[PDB]
This record gives sequence, C-alpha cells and structure tokens, in this order.
Amino acid sequence: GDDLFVPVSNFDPKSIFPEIKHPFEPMYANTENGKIVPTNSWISNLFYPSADNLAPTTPDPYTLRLLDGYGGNPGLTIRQPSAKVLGSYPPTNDVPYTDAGYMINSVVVDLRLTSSEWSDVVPDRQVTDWDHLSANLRLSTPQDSNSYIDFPIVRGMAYITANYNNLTPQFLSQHAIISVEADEKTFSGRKFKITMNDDPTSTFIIYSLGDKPLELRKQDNSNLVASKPYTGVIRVAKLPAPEFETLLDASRAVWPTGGDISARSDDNNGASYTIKWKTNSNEAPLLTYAYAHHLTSIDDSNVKRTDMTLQSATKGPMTALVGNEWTLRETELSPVEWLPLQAAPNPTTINEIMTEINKDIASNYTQETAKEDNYFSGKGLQKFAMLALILNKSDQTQLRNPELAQIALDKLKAAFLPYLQNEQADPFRYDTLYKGIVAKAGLPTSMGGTDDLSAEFGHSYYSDHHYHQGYFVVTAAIIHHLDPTWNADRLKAWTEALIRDVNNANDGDEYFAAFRNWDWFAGHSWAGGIKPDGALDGRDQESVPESVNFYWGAKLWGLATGNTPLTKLASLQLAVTKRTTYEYFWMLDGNKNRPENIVRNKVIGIYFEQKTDYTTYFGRFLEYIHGIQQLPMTPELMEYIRTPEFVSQEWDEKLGAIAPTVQSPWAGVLYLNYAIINPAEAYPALRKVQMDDGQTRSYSLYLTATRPHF
Ligand SMILES: OC[C@H]1O[C@@H](O[C@@H]2[C@@H](O)[C@H](O[C@@H]3[C@@H](O)[C@H](O[C@@H]4[C@@H](O)[C@H](O[C@@H]5[C@@H](O)[C@H](O)O[C@H](CO)[C@H]5O)O[C@H](CO)[C@H]4O)O[C@H](CO)[C@H]3O)O[C@H](CO)[C@H]2O)[C@H](O)[C@@H](O)[C@@H]1O
Ligand SMILES: OC[C@H]1O[C@@H](O[C@@H]2[C@@H](O)[C@H](O[C@@H]3[C@@H](O)[C@H](O[C@@H]4[C@@H](O)[C@H](O)O[C@H](CO)[C@H]4O)O[C@H](CO)[C@H]3O)O[C@H](CO)[C@H]2O)[C@H](O)[C@@H](O)[C@@H]1O
Ligand SMILES: OC[C@H]1O[C@@H](O[C@@H]2[C@@H](O)[C@H](O[C@@H]3[C@@H](O)[C@H](O)O[C@H](CO)[C@H]3O)O[C@H](CO)[C@H]2O)[C@H](O)[C@@H](O)[C@@H]1O
Repeated sequence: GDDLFVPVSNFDPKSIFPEIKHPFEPMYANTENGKIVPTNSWISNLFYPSADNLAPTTPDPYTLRLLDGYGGNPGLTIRQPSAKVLGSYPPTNDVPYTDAGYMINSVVVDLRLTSSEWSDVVPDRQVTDWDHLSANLRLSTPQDSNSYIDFPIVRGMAYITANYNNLTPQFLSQHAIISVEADEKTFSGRKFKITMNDDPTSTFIIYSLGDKPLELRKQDNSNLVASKPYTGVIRVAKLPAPEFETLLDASRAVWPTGGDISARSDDNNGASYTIKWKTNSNEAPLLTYAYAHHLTSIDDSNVKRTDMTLQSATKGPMTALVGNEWTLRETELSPVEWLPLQAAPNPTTINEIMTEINKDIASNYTQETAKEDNYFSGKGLQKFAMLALILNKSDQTQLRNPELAQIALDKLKAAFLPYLQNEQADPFRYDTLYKGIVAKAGLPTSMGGTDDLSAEFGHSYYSDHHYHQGYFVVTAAIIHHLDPTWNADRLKAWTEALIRDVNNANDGDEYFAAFRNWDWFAGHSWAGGIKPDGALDGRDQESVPESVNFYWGAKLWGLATGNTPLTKLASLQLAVTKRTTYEYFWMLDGNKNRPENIVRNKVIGIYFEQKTDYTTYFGRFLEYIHGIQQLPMTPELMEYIRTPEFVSQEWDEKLGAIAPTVQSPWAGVLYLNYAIINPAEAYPALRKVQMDDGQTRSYSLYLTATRPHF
C-alpha cells in the first residue's frame, strides 16, 4: 500500500521561530546517544527525580517505581494491581447522580529486585536507551559502574527482566512470602515459585537464566538473598492462575527489548499498523500482554490469544498474546472532511441561519481571537473559521452570499495573521533540547517568560500541544483550502511545524521528536508533559475532543495540500482514537474495563496512567465534566467520533436531567451535543441558550439543521 511514517516536511523551524534551549533538562538521560527525550510518553518519568522516588512507570500490567524507600534495600519495585480502591467526594447537587468519584491503585510493594551490595548505598541510575515502546534503565553501584543491573522495560511485558552484572540478587516484599518451591522439588535452582499472604494471593515465579543456578536464603519474612554475586539474566513473572505455569515456563528464555512500528494504508479505505517486537532471541515464543482495543482490532492470522489475563492500571484486563508481530487494522476510516455529511441544512432554517451568520460575522474578530492566551485564542479562530467555511462552500451548503463569504474569509485572515507571524500575546519558540515548539509564557524571566511553569496550561513544559495547536491547524487548513495562494509559503512552513511538533511520524525529520503526543500501544494521545516534582500518577488526558480536533486539523491539512500519507495517517489515528475512546473513556453500557458504578458515570473524567478522577481541572460541576467531552463540536466529532448510541445513553443517565437547568454557556455545549440525537428539540433551545466562547449560534443551528432526522 502506502507508507504513513514519512516526514511531513524537513523545513528548518529555526527560520520561523526564535531559538531556545529548554531550561528544565532531563536528569538521567544518556547524553552520548543522540536520541530525543520524550516529553509526553509513558517512559518520561524515568528521566527525572520525583518526590520520595514514588513517580511510577507503567508498561502494564506491571507498575514500576525506582528506588522508593520502604521494606529495605532500594531497587526496581513491582506493583501488579489485581484490585483497585474506589472513592467519592462529599455528594453534591452540582454532581447529581454520583457515588463513585475516582479509581486508584494502591502504592504497595508486591516485590522488588535489588541486591545486598545496596544495603548501605543508593544506586546510581541512567536510562541508557529507549524507543517508543521501551526504555533501558540501569542501576549501578556508585564508583563501581561495572556492578549494575539492566532493566529492559517494555510495553506489555509478561515478566520483569533484570540482567545482573557482578551483583548479588536480592528479592523483597511488603508482604510475607509464605512459601518457596524451588525447581518444583535455603533454596537452589533456576526456578522459584513464591506465594504472598496478600489478597488476592500473589504468586510469582523467579527464573535465573545465567550460567549458574541461584541459591537463595530467607534473610527475613520478605527477603530472599543470593549466596554470591550473579552475572546473567533473572526474570520474575506474576502467575496469574495455576493453569498458566507451563505457559510462563516455556517463554522464560525470551524477553522483549523494544519494538519497531510501521504503518500502511490499504487500497480498500483502511489502514493498519505493525508493531515488530524486538527480543533477545527467537528460541521460544514471545508472550506479550495486550489492551482491550488490541483484541478487537488485531489481525489474528499471526498471534495466539491465551486466557492468561492480568489487570492493567486503568484500562481493564490485559490478555497475553503469543507472537513476534502485531498488525492492528482499522478498516473503517472516517469519511468526514470539511462539512457535515449532509452538507445542506433543512431549508426552512436557511433564513434563520443567514440572519445569525450575519450577526456573528459582524463580531470583532480581534477582540474575540486575540485573547490572554493561545488556547482561548485558538478557540476563537476555529469558530469563525467554521463560518468562513460554510459561506465559501455554498455550492454544497446552499448558503449563498458572495459578499458575506468574502468578508467571512478576509476578517478571518486578518485575525489569523498575527499568529502566522508569531506576534500574538504568547508567541512560540523552537526548542532545541526536546526538539519541538514551546509557548514563551511559562519560561523563565531570563527568557521573556512569566517564570510560572503553569502558564498557558503547561504548554511551555509540553502539556496540551495537541489541544492548543489543533485549533491553529484547523484554522490554517481551512484558510489554505479556501485561498491556496494567500501567504502560501509562510503558511505551509508554520502550519507544518505545528503539526510536526505534535505528530512527526518519522525521525529522519530530525528537527522534531517523533509522535510527541501519541502513544501507539495505548492507542490514544497524552496531554500531560514535563512535571518538575514528578508525575505521581503518570500521563493524563482530559479532553478527547481536543485531541480529535488536532488529527482532524491534520487530516484537513492533508486534504488542503494533497498530502496523501498525511491524510491517511491522520485517519488511522482518528480510528484508533475512536476505538480507545469507547474502550476506556466514554463508557457504553457493556463496558468491562471499569466497575459498574464508574461506568454509570458515562465518562471517565480526567484520565491518568495510575488513576481516574470524575472531576475537571476547572470546577466540579456535572456540565463541565461532560461538557469538555463535547467541544469543539465539528463534523468530525458530530458525524464520526460521538455516536448516537453514546449520546443517548449519556443523556438518559445524567444529562437530560440537568441540561434545562444550566444557565452558563455550558447549555450551548450540551444542547449542541443533544442535537446529535434530537435536533428537533435541540434546535429551539440553541435559538436561545448561551454559546461557549468557541461555539457560534449560526454554526450551532446549521449543524443541528443538518442532522438528517430533524
Ligand atoms: O467555566 C468555568 C471556568 O472555565 C475556565 O475555562 C475552561 C478551561 O479551564 C478548560 O481548560 C482545559 C484544560 O484543563 C486542559 O489543560 C490541562 C491543564 O488544566 C492541566 O493543568 C493542571 C492545572 O489546571 C491544575 O490546576 O494544576 C495541575 C498541577 O500539575 C496542572 O496539571 O494540565 C493538563 C496537562 O497535564 C492540561 O491538559 O486542556 C485545555 C487547555 O489547555 C482545556 O481543554 O477548557 C474549558 C473549555 O474551553 C474552558 O471552558 C475559565 O478559564 C475559568 O475562569 C472559569 O471559572
Ligand atoms: O476556583 C478556585 C481555584 O480553583 C482552581 O481550579 C481547581 C483545580 O486546581 C483542581 O485541579 C485539580 C488538581 O489540583 C489536581 O492536580 C494534582 C496535583 O496537584 C498533584 O500534586 O498531583 C496529582 C497527580 O499525581 C494531580 O491529581 O488534580 C485534580 C484531578 O485529580 C484536578 O481536578 O480541580 C478543581 C475542581 O475541578 C478546580 O476547581 C484554579 O486552578 C484556581 O486558580 C482557582 O482560583
Ligand atoms: O477535583 C476534585 C479535587 O481534586 C483535588 O486533587 C486531588 C489530588 O490531590 C490527589 O493526588 C494524589 C495525592 O494527594 C497523593 O499524595 O498521591 C497520589 C498518587 O499516589 C495523588 O494522586 O488525587 C485526588 C484523587 O484523584 C484528587 O482529588 C484538588 O486538590 C481539589 O481542588 C479538587 O476539588
């Protein structure tokens, strides 16, 4: 087919944006290797110190922590959460139908690999290599660097692999080790089945795969200690049930070291992506835990499903797959482009629409798009961009008015130009340390910043780039599609740099980190960037529709430029996005990935690697929580991402009971969502309710009047 991991461009962003070097540097990165540190990846906590060494790294189904200081010697700590704690906030009328408010994973030390040589010392640490799907973490004795353990940490791994080099294995737990079967016969051999007194019972199997066998001694209720330094690989795996023991034994010799991802489009309107797992050897089968969405989209013709499951941190049960390669297919790409699928409104609404569209174009674009920050500014531009788009495709929308179409396009251009030109209130800088673009606002005073990292929503520390830049890309592509010659060079360069910051698919584009905001294993985007202090719960994502908005923009930029691989790339990602959204974030009845009483919530809230919280970053009101999952409403969100089956379920459980009471512009959001399933009733209400600062009344009514069952 057609290869999707290509560069978008190779243009030098130093030609558009002033240059900087990010002030906040990784701490533990191997300087000598010439790989870019990811700012929004599930590996990212590894590059940084954190409060009490508690920040987690979650390949899943294992949670890892490094050098946390509890039941003795410091090492690699394992938590494999069979169960989870639920919790609520004191009940409110602001949150009417809710008992379950959050799901967390207890920070407990199921087991920990370390050594005796580290009783009286803290190990040095370094991430020696990494890729999209793995990182290698070395722990060595201080000023004895030849005395180390290497931890190849890989997405989905079924065991933890420790390569001990001249260091004396020590295993410990918070729990009592209530028995030790060595070689299924002080304890000796190459296999060690240990059982904990925790609940559910944890069983691990330790395997030594070096030259010599291990000899271990119970030093305390939770310490097994080797008899002399070991050199060679140890592995430990959780035994999920008695019947998978042969399974873990057979695959003990083979461990993952990383992985290669490619992706192609398939002539019959589909695309796919392949993870080629990298391993130490092919001498036994590769066991790899998969997420739910993996199961529903993998090409079975090359894996074997097992029944061996373990819970992940926040995604539901994981199921182990046997096989070296995974090809994940998305066969139903979005057909959405610029307009809704039914492009022309119910005609008896056209007069109303035009009237409204004329009041809206009379708005002051500068004052509605030159806001305190980039985020709300971008909201403003995309909203008017929509108006310029429907007037200038009157061919399809049947909204003819040459003179207003021209105005709607000109006023947009004049609004958008200061951004094109990087003269907005919070301009960008090209960052040469992490290879992306950052807003100036949150940088130090000594670089023109406010010295406040939380400024512009964390964007200076790489939070929210898909959210913020999605707005500018949709606006850029809309402009470029309606006027391909207006500032064409500068427009391409700039727009493509923003795209590249978020979603560079190819690292021969060496100006930008690859897939800054996108995670090929989880099948979704991460919002949360660098957190100086530590990301105690890993990556977070709030808004799904601001992620969707970005890839929509990217697709639109593909259409606007005739860029096929880009257009398909963006489509594949919107498919995988759809699939993960329904698996983990917008819960249809029948969802196995969450407790019954979180599913009743209908939306996950703020999603993290180690928790879920039913709340927002900006107020605990029902309509905020659900509202953020409903803007920007665009043809992508409307036609393709938010299904009628989901809108209906969400309406009936929570929202139809509070929406007629809401007086803030949150009404406007809500009833535009409601139009998805009942535009007859939504329309009258959108005639009168308030608009979110990124919604217009004309577009709200036009969209509503295009629902084909109006
Ligand atoms: O209408 C009532 C109030 O509405 C506000 O406008 C809304 C606006 O808040 C909302 O923002 C969304 C962001 O949450 C999201 O950005 C995330 C960050 O918020 C979050 O940073 C948190 C920080 O908020 C918290 O207080 O401290 C944390 C400590 O680390 C910090 O992490 O981090 C996330 C990355 O990890 C980041 O994604 O994303 C978007 C903007 O960046 C928004 O979608 O958006 C709503 C929809 O437009 C707004 O309505 C008003 O400003 C208030 O004045 C009103 O009272
Ligand atoms: O309205 C008055 C003032 O309220 C502020 O808005 C709050 C908002 O700050 C709050 O956000 C919370 C976060 O505080 C919290 O972040 C956690 C970190 O602080 C902690 O150290 O790390 C963990 C992860 O390890 C983070 O959870 O996280 C929760 C989600 O778990 C966020 O909701 O939420 C409030 C209710 O929605 C909201 O009212 C605002 O920022 C002030 O300026 C404002 O004046
Ligand atoms: O939005 C509701 C409410 O949220 C509050 O945020 C808290 C966080 O403080 C908390 O973060 C945890 C730490 O307190 C703890 O020590 O470490 C763990 C990791 O092991 C952290 O997750 O998370 C809870 C539950 O999700 C949140 O309620 C805000 O302070 C408050 O303003 C807001 O109203």
